[PDB]
Amino acid sequence: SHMEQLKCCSGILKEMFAKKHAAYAWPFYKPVDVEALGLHDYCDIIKHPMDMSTIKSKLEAREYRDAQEFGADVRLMFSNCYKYNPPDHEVVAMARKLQDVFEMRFAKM
Ligand SMILES: Cc1[nH]c(-c2cc(NS(C)(=O)=O)ccc2Oc2ccccc2)c2c1C(=O)CCC2
Repeated sequence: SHMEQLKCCSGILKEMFAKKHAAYAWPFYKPVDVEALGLHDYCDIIKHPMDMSTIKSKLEAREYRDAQEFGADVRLMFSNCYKYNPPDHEVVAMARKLQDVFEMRFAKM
């Protein structure tokens, strides 16, 4: 059942948004604000920006064919972060902590 699969995907995303993970998850809640952050090269380096709010909208709208399409967007959000930033960046360590939460829940769904 794909209704079942996406209920699980919604629960995973809702947990990623929960207070327990907020110390490291907050930079991923919304699209990267390139203008406010002065990252004028970001839209040239990152061809497909992704964030948790965009993913939530797609889940609500039922735009993912399966859990695999949901997973690929979550992993695109993390890969954009690892691609754009130096490996020692504070945001990369935050992306890794959030990805630890996602990979465990997603594998056990
Ligand atoms: C280069 C970069 N900076 C930000 C960032 C986004 C916001 N708020 S926002 C969502 O844009 O509304 C605020 C501050 C930010 O910088 C940080 C965040 C934490 C630690 C150090 C710098 C992100 C980012 C990414 O690569 C992806 C994830 C978010």
